[PDB]
Amino acid sequence: SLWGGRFAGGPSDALAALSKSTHFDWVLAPYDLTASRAHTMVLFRAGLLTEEQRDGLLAGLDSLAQDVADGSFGPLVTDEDVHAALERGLIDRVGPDLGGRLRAGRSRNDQVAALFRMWLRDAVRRVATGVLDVVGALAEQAAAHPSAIMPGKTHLQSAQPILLAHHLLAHAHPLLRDLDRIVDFDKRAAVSPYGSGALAGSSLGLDPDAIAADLGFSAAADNSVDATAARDFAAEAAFVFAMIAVDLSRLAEDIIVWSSTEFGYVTLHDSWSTGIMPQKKNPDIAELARGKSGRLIGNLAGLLATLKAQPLAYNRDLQEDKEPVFDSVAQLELLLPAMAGLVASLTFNVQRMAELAPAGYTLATDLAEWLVRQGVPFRSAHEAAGAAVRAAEQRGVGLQELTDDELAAISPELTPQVREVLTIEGSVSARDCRGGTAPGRVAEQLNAIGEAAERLRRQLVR
Amino acid sequence: PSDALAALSKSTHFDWVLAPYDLTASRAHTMVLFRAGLLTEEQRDGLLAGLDSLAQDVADGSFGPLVTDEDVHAALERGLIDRVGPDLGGRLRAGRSRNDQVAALFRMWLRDAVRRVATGVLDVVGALAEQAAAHPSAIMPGKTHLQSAQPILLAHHLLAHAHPLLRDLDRIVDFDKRAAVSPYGSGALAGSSLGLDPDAIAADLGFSAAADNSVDATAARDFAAEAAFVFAMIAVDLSRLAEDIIVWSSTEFGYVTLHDSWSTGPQKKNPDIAELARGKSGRLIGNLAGLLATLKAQPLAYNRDLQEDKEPVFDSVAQLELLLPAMAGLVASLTFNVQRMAELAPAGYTLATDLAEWLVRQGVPFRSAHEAAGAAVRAAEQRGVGLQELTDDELAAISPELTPQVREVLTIEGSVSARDCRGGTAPGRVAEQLNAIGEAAERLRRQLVR
Amino acid sequence: PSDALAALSKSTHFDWVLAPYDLTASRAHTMVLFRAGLLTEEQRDGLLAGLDSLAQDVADGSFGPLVTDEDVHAALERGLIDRVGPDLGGRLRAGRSRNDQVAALFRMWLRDAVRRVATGVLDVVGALAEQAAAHPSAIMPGKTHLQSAQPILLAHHLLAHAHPLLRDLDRIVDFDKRAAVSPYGSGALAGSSLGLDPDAIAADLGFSAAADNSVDATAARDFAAEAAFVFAMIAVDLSRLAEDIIVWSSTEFGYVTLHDSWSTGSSIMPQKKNPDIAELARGKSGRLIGNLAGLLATLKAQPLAYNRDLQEDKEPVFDSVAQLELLLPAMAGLVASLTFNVQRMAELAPAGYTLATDLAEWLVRQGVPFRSAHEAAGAAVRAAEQRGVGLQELTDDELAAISPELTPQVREVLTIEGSVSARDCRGGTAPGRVAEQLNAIGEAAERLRRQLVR
Amino acid sequence: PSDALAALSKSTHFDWVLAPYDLTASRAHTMVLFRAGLLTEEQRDGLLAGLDSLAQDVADGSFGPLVTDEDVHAALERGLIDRVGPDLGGRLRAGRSRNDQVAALFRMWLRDAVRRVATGVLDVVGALAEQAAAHPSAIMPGKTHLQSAQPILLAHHLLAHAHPLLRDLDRIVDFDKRAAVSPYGSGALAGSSLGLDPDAIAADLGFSAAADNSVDATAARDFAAEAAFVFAMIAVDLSRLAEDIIVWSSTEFGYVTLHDSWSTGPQKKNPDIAELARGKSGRLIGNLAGLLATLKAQPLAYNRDLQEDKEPVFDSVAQLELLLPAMAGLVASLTFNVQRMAELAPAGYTLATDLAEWLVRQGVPFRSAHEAAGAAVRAAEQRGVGLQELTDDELAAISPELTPQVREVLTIEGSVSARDCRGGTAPGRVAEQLNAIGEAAERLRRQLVR
Repeated sequence: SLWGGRFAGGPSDALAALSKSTHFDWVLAPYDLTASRAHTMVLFRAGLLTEEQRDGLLAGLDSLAQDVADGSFGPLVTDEDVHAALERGLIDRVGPDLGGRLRAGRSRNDQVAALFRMWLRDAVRRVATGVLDVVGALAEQAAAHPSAIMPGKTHLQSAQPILLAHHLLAHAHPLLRDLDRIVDFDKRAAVSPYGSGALAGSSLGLDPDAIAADLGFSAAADNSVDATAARDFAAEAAFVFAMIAVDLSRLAEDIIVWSSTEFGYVTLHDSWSTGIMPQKKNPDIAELARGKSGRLIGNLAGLLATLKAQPLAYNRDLQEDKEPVFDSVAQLELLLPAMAGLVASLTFNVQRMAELAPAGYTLATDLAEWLVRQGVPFRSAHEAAGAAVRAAEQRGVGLQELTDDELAAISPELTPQVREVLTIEGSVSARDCRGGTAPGRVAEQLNAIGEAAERLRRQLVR
Repeated sequence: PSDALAALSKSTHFDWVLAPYDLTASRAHTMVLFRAGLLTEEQRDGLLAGLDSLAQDVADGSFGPLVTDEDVHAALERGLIDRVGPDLGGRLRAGRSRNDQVAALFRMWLRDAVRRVATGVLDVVGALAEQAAAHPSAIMPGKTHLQSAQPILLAHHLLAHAHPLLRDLDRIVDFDKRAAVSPYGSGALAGSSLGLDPDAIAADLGFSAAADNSVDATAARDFAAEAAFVFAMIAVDLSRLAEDIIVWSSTEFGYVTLHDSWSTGPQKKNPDIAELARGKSGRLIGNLAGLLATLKAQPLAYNRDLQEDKEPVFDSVAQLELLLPAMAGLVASLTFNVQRMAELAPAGYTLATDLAEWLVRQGVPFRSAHEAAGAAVRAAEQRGVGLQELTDDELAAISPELTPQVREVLTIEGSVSARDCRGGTAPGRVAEQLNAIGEAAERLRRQLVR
Repeated sequence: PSDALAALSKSTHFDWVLAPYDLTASRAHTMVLFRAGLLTEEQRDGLLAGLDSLAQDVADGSFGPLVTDEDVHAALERGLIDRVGPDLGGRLRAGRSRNDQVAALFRMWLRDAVRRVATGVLDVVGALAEQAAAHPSAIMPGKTHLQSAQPILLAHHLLAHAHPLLRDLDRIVDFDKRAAVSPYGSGALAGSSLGLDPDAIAADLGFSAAADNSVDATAARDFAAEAAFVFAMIAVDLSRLAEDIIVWSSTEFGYVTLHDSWSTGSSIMPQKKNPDIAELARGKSGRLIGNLAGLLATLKAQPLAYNRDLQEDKEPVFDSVAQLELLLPAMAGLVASLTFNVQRMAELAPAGYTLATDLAEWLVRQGVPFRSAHEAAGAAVRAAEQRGVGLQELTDDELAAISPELTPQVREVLTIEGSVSARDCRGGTAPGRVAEQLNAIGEAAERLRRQLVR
Repeated sequence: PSDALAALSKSTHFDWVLAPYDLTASRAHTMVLFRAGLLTEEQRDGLLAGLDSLAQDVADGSFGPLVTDEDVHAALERGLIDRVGPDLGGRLRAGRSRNDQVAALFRMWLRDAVRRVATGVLDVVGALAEQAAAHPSAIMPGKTHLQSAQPILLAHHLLAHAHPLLRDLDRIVDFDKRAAVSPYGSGALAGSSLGLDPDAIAADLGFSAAADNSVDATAARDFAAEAAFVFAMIAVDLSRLAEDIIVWSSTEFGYVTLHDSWSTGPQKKNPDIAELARGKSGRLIGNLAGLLATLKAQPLAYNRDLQEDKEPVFDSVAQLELLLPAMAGLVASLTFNVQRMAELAPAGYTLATDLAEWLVRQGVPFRSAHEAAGAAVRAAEQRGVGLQELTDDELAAISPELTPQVREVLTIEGSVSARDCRGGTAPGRVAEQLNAIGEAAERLRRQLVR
């Protein structure tokens, strides 16, 4: 027998080898046992098992579950999958006779779909926990360094000075939206296929709504062919995982560049890096995060390509649904606490960041801006700024060092009050609308992040 | 600027589609400047006048991008100057930024675009629901592995293609909540130093909220990746429908006859539209894989790579805007050969399963239920009849529990009726299912409108 | 090292496959040191015997990674030091660098891997050729758009799946040429400062040449992306063959019967067969396209030189190979054991008056203008439908009534056998051509395995 | 044909680039018909002159597609008939077939396109070589993990981006041999029954050989996939160079200064070309992934899904045609800040490695060589000096093996000079490597021609 399908003789060596999934699907075991208990209650509530038969199966399953859990029951070298292994194990405990009675009204197709969903619902919550740990590490670094100012980058060129905290937090928001995506995903994942049978619906008079409720689902499927055939929930999980990986790679890239000798923004901790003197530390975790995001994009693209153009209903190609998702989850289970530890382990050189923030006359922008809100038109504000730069460049000073003689000599509009934005402190203070980098704003942002995170966590718990 | 740099950075051949939104953004900004007290009641009106002149000329086709123009914004500023002069039109340049503009404009576009895609998806759902409703009684082989398992209602099968599409609309609805956050007021990356109100501006421009972090608002493109994901998902779902139609339409199956206006071509008809749907779904997977690859490992904040956000998303939308009405029309146009499907539904003794499951229901242990069923096939093979054509004694000779009452499931009508739990193929369940699709579709439509 | 860092960087669960290659690189590095005069004859022989001992225990699986080993290389260093002491073992570390070693081992591994894949491909091609040779004269409908077009030889359809596979073998040959460049001697980035000879080392290790640039040699992975690509291409070609088989094996088509040992049947009907292998092929082609796309995404935008990201080059390529090593013999056995229902196929070949085309082509060949020829073919079809008859059963009086040009000579193409025989240019389905084609495939295959051997 | 079908099948907005090849095929076919004795000399020459005139009108823009033209082939049938009339026009339809012709045009177009890309690739390699030849002495930090490792010649780093591009050129050469097989004469699927010579036609059209199987020739698109891969591989190689340039030009590295004509812009210059290169490599990866997804699981022979082969490859080519001259120019325009690079090259006591390695060369066991270098660093860090400034006494204190001769590797120049095996950064090896790049590039160029 192979996947409950039958042979006059037996499968060829090469087919037996191709069919095997026990080296990755064993993590489905506990869910499979759960489903079996529920199917026992189904056959009972359908008057298909006596009280002792039901008790006989339930004790069989408990024993089996204990043995699976302690690692003393495993697959033989001949089981194609966890389902065949578990059937064999139950029959060992309860006899061909009683074990066989459980097989009645069972189909592999709705079973496999349901178990994958149950496992996914736990997996996205483990991933959610890792995401929250990274948001947490970012938010605690932001709270620990609420006044450091660094050059804000666009195209890796210095633009406006920003709070380091504001930059850190900018990495948390995509992570919060990924949690929001996990919440939205869970509602679609929470639909049970049990009762769908092979494709056409169960002919035992079972109740798909009750079984759903038994297993943690929020509802039962509306269409048995769809329930057994479709894998868009796996595709959606794969997308959310790739998205998380991509968001981590963006942070990973910052840390990598921040860590270079030339930037010197951060010093890596010895426990969270590898590796000329002790001054040479490699951001290996950040580099792995970068590389693994590629892999998770690949899992997603492969999964979609596997789903494409498949006719209804169940096909054996759908055996390929699990490994890419399992891989994505496993990588993120490794990556998320490594990245959270990395972020938390970081030491920032704020003197280095403060000396770079105003380089190449970036505050000229703040000058021009200041002038615009006096009432100077854009062209004149920007001519005056260019001039003040030229002046400071020829005099070899910073824009702030310019005397009032010179300020007035560039434009009568340039009151000495402009100096309040000609320092990095002052520049950053001016940016005080919602989302801006001013201290008052970033403090409220960090707070809103704590709330959204607790709100998202509570939405997942249900 | 070198010719090569200029050639590489021209975007007008795809971004012109953003022109209506830029004008709307320009109107809002005129208001921002006025409320900031940087425009007189008079200046404001001149600018608002000029933007309507530019708008009408844009919707006319009379104002167009010049080969000289780098992008849509350049063209429109030039076009504004040529309606209010360098003095006034230049006053608008005050307190504005490319980085937040571009993110905002794309989100506004996408929010219109997912609604057009939503409309097309609803068309395909209605087409499938209509064909299901028009075929209350047609029964077909239910396939796994392209092999006949249980008989199903054609309606049940068609509806199985409507449900993924409804989940896609549900995805669009969830996507729209994240898309509806405005970056306007973020400036280049650090936040505006005017005293504007991003909240007011968000409401003006049609968003539900303003962004919480100016760096994030200008650097992130995950809304674009999520859009690309939904489009790729819709296309993958259409490709499964496309594959069914292609196979059904083959000479050997003959389940459907294609309409001459919806095929090409003796009585040889090609399912061209379904073929294109299959092929295009790969292209949409590609757009998505490419876009995530583009976003990967970019440092903050804005980088010019993020300009590569627009084209794969534009392409996916444009493809679906063609594919959805064509698929909807292909589905509505099919003629199902109901007699052909009905004669195939019980072939290869598929009803042996229904016999085995009837026995299980009677109390018979699973292993002997199957032996009986296999034995029943054997008896019928020898005789060359079908299962229901077995005499009572023959039946009893296979098992005592095999009473004459088993015949209620040995026709395809009987088989299909026995599957009457939620989601099953029984006419009564399928009628409720069909009805619930309509209600689900109206609920999702109403959510997008709001 | 934190627990999270160590879990993240552990590769021994996949990289163990490089162990025998690492051992080979150690024997070669031993020689390098001896040739530079950094080892005595006795030390050299103690290291070589230490490595032989370790090769034995690796080969019998008695030596294995510890939970504590970062990767295969660390494990092998530990194992050697266990067998020759810290004293001697330490001497081998001299002049050693991880960056060039890792690139070299992966390339050595790939060169063996593509050769196992090529063998797998040659078996599928052999299974297709054997089936073609076994049915030299069976005719089937030719499909475009899953619609019956011109009749073709079954053999011509089967061989059509052999050609992309021969192109994939040709690509393995091209790939091998670029893969056979040794990075050994490039050090961490900048080149070795020992006086070692990279070209000597290359040859010890079975390479054809040594890298021209130390930074490129350590940092580049376009050789792994090319392998991944060739693997995806093979899987895509298999998937097209798989799709044919899936459709052919349906009830409605009934072109093939699946062999009992190569497909699952129904619980009740062991002989009502699902084409599981073909479906898994189709499904696995997605996975291999994803391996490729991911790997290229991994390589994208990496600054030079080496970065830890490049460690991610291995697993997608290992996965692709592993999948094909399972799939290729599955597919070969599946194709070799198919039963073709040649009678069903020949009854369907002239379905829907497909032979009307051959009639139109015949007229155009006599000088009849295109549009006239088709008007004539459509008339022959209507006459034939109206009279419940096949085109060839229209009498001379009826043919001549459609057109004076339609002489009884036209009947040479109103038979499927005659339709097939008229398509006799190179690449056509005529039996003479197909027989030559079948000969050339065998010679092309022999040519390609000779090329791999070198 | 319905509106939705018409809009979906319409290919003229991207297939127009195939017109010159379609006309070439039409000339070839006029000759086939002539050799089959279905054209008189005068009919042949009327068509050839018709085709020449149409070709000229196509080249100058005076003949274009109408909204009504399904595809390029239909637009050209229209235009031919306008020029030579319906009657001579219609003789050309005889014996021709869409499926073998579309595969042929695409191949012909690809083989020209890979040559244009190759020319772009040679330009970047040329720009890299020229910058390397212009810097025979500049030394920089060699990076791993973006951390300073061994000093390397700047030329050695620059040439490291040339080698992947030569391998891509080599991939193009290999690709071209497979692309160079003609499918013309395969008919729709089964072979032509016209008694034509496919080898003669192949020569006419510019191919090296004719297909061996009509079904494969008309169905298979692995040549498109292979081209897509080479293009994505070039884009990926460009993105690594782009990434280097983006990092080098940040204020913090200061390794290069950008040229005003090759960047956008206080005195802040953005490396836009480099950023666009990086973002477009994602797009090209996506084109490849999508195309392979389109090809996956397609039954033989021709299916309309295969029309989707073209746009991903056209896009890939178009993008590389803009990017390559822009990257070549960008590289040629850089100013390298050699003093900044030289000052960073020894930083963090990276020469400790060279010290240790020198000790190993002497005979010192690896672990001792290392503890010695660790000691030397400690000594110099306390004193605030470079390794080179440690006196003969303090060197002998650390180790008797550590004689004054060691100072030959404690300058960056000395460090770099010791790396003198093939492929190493020693000035004499790099000069040989540069010369070999010229030879390889010319050898490859020649393989591509004719």
